[PDB]
Amino acid sequence: MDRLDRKILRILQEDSTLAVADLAKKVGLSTTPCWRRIQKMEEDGVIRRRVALLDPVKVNTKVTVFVSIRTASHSIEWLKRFSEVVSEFPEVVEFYRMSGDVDYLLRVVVPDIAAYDAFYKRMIAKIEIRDVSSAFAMEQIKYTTELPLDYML
Amino acid sequence: MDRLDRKILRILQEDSTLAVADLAKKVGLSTTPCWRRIQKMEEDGVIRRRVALLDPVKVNTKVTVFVSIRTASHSIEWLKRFSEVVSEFPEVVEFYRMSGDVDYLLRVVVPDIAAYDAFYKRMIAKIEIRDVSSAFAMEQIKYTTELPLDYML
Amino acid sequence: MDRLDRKILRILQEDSTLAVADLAKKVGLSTTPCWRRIQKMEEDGVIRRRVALLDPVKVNTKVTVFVSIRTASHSIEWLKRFSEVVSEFPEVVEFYRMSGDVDYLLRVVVPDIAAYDAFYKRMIAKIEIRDVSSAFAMEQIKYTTELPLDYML
Amino acid sequence: MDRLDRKILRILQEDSTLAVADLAKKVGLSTTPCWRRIQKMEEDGVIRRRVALLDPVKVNTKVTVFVSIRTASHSIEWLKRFSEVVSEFPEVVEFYRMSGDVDYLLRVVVPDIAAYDAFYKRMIAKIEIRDVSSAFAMEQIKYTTELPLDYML
Amino acid sequence: MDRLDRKILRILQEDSTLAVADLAKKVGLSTTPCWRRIQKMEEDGVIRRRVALLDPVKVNTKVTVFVSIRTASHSIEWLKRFSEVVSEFPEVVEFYRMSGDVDYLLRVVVPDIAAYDAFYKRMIAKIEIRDVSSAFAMEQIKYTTELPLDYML
Amino acid sequence: MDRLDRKILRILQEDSTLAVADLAKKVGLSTTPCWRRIQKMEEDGVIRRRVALLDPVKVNTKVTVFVSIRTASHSIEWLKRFSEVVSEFPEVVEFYRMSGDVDYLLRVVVPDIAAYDAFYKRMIAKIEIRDVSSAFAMEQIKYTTELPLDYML
Amino acid sequence: MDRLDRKILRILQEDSTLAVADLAKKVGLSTTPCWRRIQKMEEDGVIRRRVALLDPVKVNTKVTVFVSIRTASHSIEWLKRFSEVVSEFPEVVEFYRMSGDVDYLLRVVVPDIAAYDAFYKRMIAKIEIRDVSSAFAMEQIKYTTELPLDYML
Amino acid sequence: MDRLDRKILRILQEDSTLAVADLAKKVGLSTTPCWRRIQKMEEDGVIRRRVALLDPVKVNTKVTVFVSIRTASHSIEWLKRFSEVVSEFPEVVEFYRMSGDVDYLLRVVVPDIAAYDAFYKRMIAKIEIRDVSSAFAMEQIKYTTELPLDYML
Ligand SMILES: [Ca+2]
Ligand SMILES: [Ca+2]
Ligand SMILES: [Ca+2]
Ligand SMILES: [Ca+2]
Ligand SMILES: [Ca+2]
Ligand SMILES: [Ca+2]
Ligand SMILES: [Ca+2]
Ligand SMILES: [Ca+2]
Ligand SMILES: [Cl-]
Ligand SMILES: [Cl-]
Ligand SMILES: [Cl-]
Ligand SMILES: [Cl-]
Ligand SMILES: [Cl-]
Ligand SMILES: [Cl-]
Ligand SMILES: [Cl-]
Ligand SMILES: [Cl-]
Ligand SMILES: [Cl-]
Ligand SMILES: [Cl-]
Ligand SMILES: [Cl-]
Ligand SMILES: [Cl-]
Ligand SMILES: [Cl-]
Ligand SMILES: [Cl-]
Ligand SMILES: [Cl-]
Ligand SMILES: [Cl-]
Ligand SMILES: [Cl-]
Ligand SMILES: [Cl-]
Ligand SMILES: [Cl-]
Ligand SMILES: [Cl-]
Ligand SMILES: [Cl-]
Ligand SMILES: [Cl-]
Ligand SMILES: [Cl-]
Ligand SMILES: [Cl-]
Ligand SMILES: [Cl-]
Ligand SMILES: [Cl-]
Ligand SMILES: [Cl-]
Ligand SMILES: [Cl-]
Ligand SMILES: [Cl-]
Ligand SMILES: [Cl-]
Ligand SMILES: [Cl-]
Ligand SMILES: [Cl-]
Repeated sequence: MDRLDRKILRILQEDSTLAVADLAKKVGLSTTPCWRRIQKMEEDGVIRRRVALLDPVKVNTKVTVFVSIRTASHSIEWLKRFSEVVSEFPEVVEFYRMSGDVDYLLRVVVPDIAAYDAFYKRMIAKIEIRDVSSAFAMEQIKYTTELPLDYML
Repeated sequence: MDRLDRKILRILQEDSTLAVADLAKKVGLSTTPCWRRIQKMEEDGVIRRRVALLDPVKVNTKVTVFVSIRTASHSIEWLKRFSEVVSEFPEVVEFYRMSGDVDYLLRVVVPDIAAYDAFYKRMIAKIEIRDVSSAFAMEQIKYTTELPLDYML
Repeated sequence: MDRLDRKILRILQEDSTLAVADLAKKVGLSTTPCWRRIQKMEEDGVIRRRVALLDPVKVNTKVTVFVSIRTASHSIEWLKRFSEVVSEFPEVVEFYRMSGDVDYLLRVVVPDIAAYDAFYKRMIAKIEIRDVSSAFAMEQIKYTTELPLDYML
Repeated sequence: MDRLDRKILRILQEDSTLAVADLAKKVGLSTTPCWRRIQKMEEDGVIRRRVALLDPVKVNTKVTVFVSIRTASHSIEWLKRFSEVVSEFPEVVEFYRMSGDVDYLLRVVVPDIAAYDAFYKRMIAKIEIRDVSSAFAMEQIKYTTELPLDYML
Repeated sequence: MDRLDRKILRILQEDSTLAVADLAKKVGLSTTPCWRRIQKMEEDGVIRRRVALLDPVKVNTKVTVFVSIRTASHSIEWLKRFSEVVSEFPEVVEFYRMSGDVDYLLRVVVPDIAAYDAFYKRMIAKIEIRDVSSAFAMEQIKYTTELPLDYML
Repeated sequence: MDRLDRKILRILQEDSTLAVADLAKKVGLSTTPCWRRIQKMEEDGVIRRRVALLDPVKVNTKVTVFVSIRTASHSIEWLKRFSEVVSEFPEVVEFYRMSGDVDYLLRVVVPDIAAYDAFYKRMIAKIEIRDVSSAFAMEQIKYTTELPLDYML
Repeated sequence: MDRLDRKILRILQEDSTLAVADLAKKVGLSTTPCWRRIQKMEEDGVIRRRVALLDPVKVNTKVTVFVSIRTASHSIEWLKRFSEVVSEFPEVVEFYRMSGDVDYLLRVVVPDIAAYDAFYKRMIAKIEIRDVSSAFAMEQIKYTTELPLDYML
Repeated sequence: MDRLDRKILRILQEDSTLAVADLAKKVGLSTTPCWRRIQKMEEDGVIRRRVALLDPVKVNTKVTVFVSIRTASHSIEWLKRFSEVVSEFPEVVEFYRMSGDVDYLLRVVVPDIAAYDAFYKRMIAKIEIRDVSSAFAMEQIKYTTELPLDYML
């Protein structure tokens, strides 16, 4: 909405644990107006939720695999059911319908190659797909849930 | 650590706003032991942080671009500086060193093609790269920050 | 036909608004012979039509997408109907049957990625196609309707 | 601007030869208001120009080649000069800076393969380019200079 | 067979018009032994035939197209009939069953792109093929019917 | 030139061994006019030469390899010298400057993979080339030196 | 198991012909404890077998071909039978289910291209496969059956 | 050499542990002639060595990676040193100079993705390579050191 909302969101995306009175002080605001701004943004759905982010090394999901899918020609309903069943897998953490050479791109997290192999077998039992090409990440250099706020309007 | 820690984490990854006494009740625990478990997991870094997640449509970052990079042969220090300068861009929300045909995979968020074009010009002024191939997402079907907890050990 | 016809066409391809008497003077001709040359070229179909060209930024069609299609094996009649239904789309501004890896190449104009996504859904409801690979233009550096006239014979 | 402007433009893109009084009647308007609308659209640059379109078979430019270019890493000024020198070629009728695997896409028109070969030699004397991949069209199924007007706003 | 046979063949592959007595002198042989060597090589089929070679520019077949074919899975009999019907086309001057990404490679000669287009339509009416990718030669730098004779044994 | 010349050429491309009097009878001509037609076609270079064609299995050159080359950017003189040195190799029986993904296509004949390996080492000592991709033929289904004569004009 | 087991295995992987008393001396052990360690490793299956390794040049299997296979979508049982029938071929010396663009990778040994061609025909009679791409090795630079022992644990 | 040598080798490739007297009985031979045949084959190098084969799961090298390398143009000596330094790595168990799109193919064994990542860093410190594309095996379906003996001659 305005520049003060942006200052609030910039901190909230980094850390939602601050007492609302300490966030207020960090953004140059009294407590009530700060709280009221946050409430409006929650109601409007700008802030969609607040979550704990876990360490993938510590919950044993340290490998990222990017799975590239090509589909055959299919009805709007088949695509709706294909994307519902891929979405149910807890290991599929991101799922995109792409343009370009590939139809869908998934990001999958698992502890190791063998865990990936067994995930893939469960996936492929439930769907049918012309071509799957999996690519394993060697390192996660950056992963953030912070959006760029320079474009807000 | 144990199965009760998993029940706690499963809720925390979905919603970190609950009062600790209400989370306790949802996991079958008294309040203090629940709190003490959460504290241990924070100290140990299993829980790395708690954050607000924003709606990309509402902060004007609705387009996702997957940028595939190939590099020339370079020193361990060049790769260290290349990955530091790509990491600074607020639009680069995910950044992986890959195995396979592509050296690096970025996920970039922007409002539109023109915003992507201008991001790309800023990136390429700061780095040098044999080949960049960008692919635009048509739809984000799933995006979650919840890790699968079935592998915890 | 001859070199004076070429001088006439070179101007007409740039600007068809000139009074025929001013075009005559610009090509070194009296008015009637100039007019008579233009008439012959219209009758013969060398000049096929005269049109207004609009600014794509101002009519909200600023994104160009090049859509690469591969088809299955099909009858001469299926190809005739496939190309008739793709041709009806007002967004398909150019459409070629190609040689090489790709069977067909389309140029599509739309305001944005979302408009492209919805165009693609309408297209794909009406046709069936093994593989579509879309590539978005970052910039239109040159677009002219002027043909090279150095080869005329 | 409004729906009557759209009706005017829809005809103008098809045929700019009509007397303004006959266009008026076709769009449900008196002559002066029709003329005044057209003038505004010219002044504003919505209508950028009016041109004769020629028959490529009759001016001996019947072959279309789509030329895909990849460049090395280069300064913003090199790209500015590269695109100025490619733009000067009368055979390069369309020229795009692309996203995806290819850096630039050209559409080139010539009478035959040999004319293409000689064009290519002239181009490559003047520029330096990692990779050029040319693809010849077998047929031009549709070519229009009419933009879709459904998106106007 | 021996080194004198090789000297004979080296000339015969270049020019079969010489009187047998002049070939004899050029290879250091009397006429009868030279003739008798040539006869043996014809009978044994080392020399398979003698032919006129024509100038492709002068018989209006100046364009070479290399056609890469991929087939579906098929019976040994389907492949036998597919290769018999492709072989009948007078424009298919060379035809290979390949290893690697492509199943078959053809060399086709025609006067121009349009002649190629019409050849392709006739071919594809008679066969069914997953993928055809045609590539046009810009120049024939070397074409010889002379085999290397350094390996003879 | 005319249809009788075509009848003559159709036989000559198959077999140049016939006495001119027997060819005459096969084409419906007296001997002298037949001879005179053949002479004209030789003088004009329509018939470029007459050669013995040998059996590749019998001269120990039974393997065909198609070698795909990509070059860097180079002067018109470098390309002239590159193509002169590749042309000298007796194993390079066909050599084309291509359009498309590949810059040059060679057809190479050798007895076996090891002979190919040693040819490749000699070639690469003498030239420098970004990318060579070799593909081995499994079978030569058709190889003819007969051009299609349906296009003659 | 421990570092002395590693010293034993490092020699055994190189040469299993030594009398157990000479191996003992080479690893710093008395004979019985050395023997007892070897027995334990056989019983546990760390040592799976001892074999003669033959020279491929001397048994006429000097060509290596890497065969890349893509399959259609198939049941867990079809994949089980496909992999059983490919496994029976004595020429298929290594066989992997891959991730990435290719579904399976085989290493095949034969004397020559023709032997490969005939192997391929036998394979393809028994299985059905969307795409096979074969690549021939020019040289075997290293081939060892020794595993790296630095990771043992 | 002969069919009895083949019977001996067929067993030796499977199991070299048999007492020579028991192998003799299995091949239909008295002991001395069997021994003498084996000695000849060792002296001639048909049998190159006898080795223990270990279980990759039990020595913690359970992941196979196929590493595809492309090199720049280089001297015969650079290629000699490149292949010597890649050969020294104990994890590179197979190493081939290839024909086709890829210059070299390696088979690498490691316990996991992280071990592969660290191997790759050591390799790339010691060599310079245009392009490396790694592909991870999901399963080793067959791995044998037995050559096909049907081609022996
Ligand atoms: Ca796959
Ligand atoms: Ca690009
Ligand atoms: Ca697509
Ligand atoms: Ca090219
Ligand atoms: Ca095609
Ligand atoms: Ca190569
Ligand atoms: Ca193949
Ligand atoms: Ca790589
Ligand atoms: Cl949400
Ligand atoms: Cl919330
Ligand atoms: Cl697409
Ligand atoms: Cl929170
Ligand atoms: Cl963190
Ligand atoms: Cl926290
Ligand atoms: Cl890699
Ligand atoms: Cl957009
Ligand atoms: Cl006009
Ligand atoms: Cl028209
Ligand atoms: Cl007109
Ligand atoms: Cl084609
Ligand atoms: Cl303009
Ligand atoms: Cl105008
Ligand atoms: Cl890009
Ligand atoms: Cl042409
Ligand atoms: Cl023959
Ligand atoms: Cl003959
Ligand atoms: Cl193959
Ligand atoms: Cl002759
Ligand atoms: Cl000649
Ligand atoms: Cl001649
Ligand atoms: Cl090209
Ligand atoms: Cl071979
Ligand atoms: Cl075993
Ligand atoms: Cl054993
Ligand atoms: Cl995969
Ligand atoms: Cl042994
Ligand atoms: Cl050895
Ligand atoms: Cl031995
Ligand atoms: Cl190669
Ligand atoms: Cl792993």
